[PDB]
Amino acid sequence: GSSGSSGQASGHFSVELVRGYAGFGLTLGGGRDVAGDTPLAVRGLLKDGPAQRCGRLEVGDLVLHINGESTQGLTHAQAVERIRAGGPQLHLVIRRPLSGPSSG
Repeated sequence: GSSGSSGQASGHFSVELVRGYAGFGLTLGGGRDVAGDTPLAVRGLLKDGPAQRCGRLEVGDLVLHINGESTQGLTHAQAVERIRAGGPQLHLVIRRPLSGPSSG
């Protein structure tokens, strides 16, 4: 197709990890479910896992896309799939929300 061109203040970042052992040890909470519509966001981090170690992913992070694919139509089960099928390398688009730092 075409290489394309990206911006600088993209805002969103990608996540690169290496299959540690039988998965990445990353869990997601919420997402688009028939019992409710919620924005996909990391839930639990497999202790001593590739996700927690990296520190790039934390509980609460919001997911906008995955493996360069639009999740606007991918459910909690559809998203995970793309991840596993992604291959030996994981790629997820996470964009931290806009919040203020706690002060005393």
